[PDB]
Amino acid sequence: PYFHSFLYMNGGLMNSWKRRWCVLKDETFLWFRSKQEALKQGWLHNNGGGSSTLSRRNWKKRWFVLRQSKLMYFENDSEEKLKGTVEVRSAKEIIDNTNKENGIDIIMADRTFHLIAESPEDASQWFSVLSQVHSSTDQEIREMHDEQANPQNAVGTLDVGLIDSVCASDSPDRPNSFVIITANRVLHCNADTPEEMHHWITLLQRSK
Repeated sequence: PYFHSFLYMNGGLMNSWKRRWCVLKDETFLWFRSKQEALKQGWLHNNGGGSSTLSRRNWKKRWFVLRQSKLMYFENDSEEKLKGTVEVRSAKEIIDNTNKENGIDIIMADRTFHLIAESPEDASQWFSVLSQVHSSTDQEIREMHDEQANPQNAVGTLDVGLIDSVCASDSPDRPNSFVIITANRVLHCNADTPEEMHHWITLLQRSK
């Protein structure tokens, strides 16, 4: 990426500030609820625990993070509440079902974990990384690259080309706060340090 860091953003319709992990790359500014540091991360509908009794209607959407041989998932993309953990290399096999349901199966001991995505490409990516870690030594795993930040996981995105103005918000309570202004949108940001801010000001003024 060009640059990345955490940033505190907005006050939408209730003056609510949230810590967001932000990244600029290929002229797109994007912000997440947490740092994207994993081989793959994303939302997937799944039968919790690998229950064969659960009905597909009751399959909850969770936030999956695959880090080494451990495919874990959370309640939110904030990764605040760990909901479960599957050790991929202990699976019997992984099955590519992207053509029937945009899904992947992880066949475990007595049960199978169904992972359903919303697109064939997303299902293909998951199957690919899962299939690879499953048949890979510790060394060959520690050698694997973290996926690049996915635009589909971002809370919101912004083409720098649409930026009309990037200015420092001279606010008393937020000395490192700055405003990003577009034709149909305005968003406030805050940095931990003044240099982090000035750096963002510099980087974001490059297009339009």
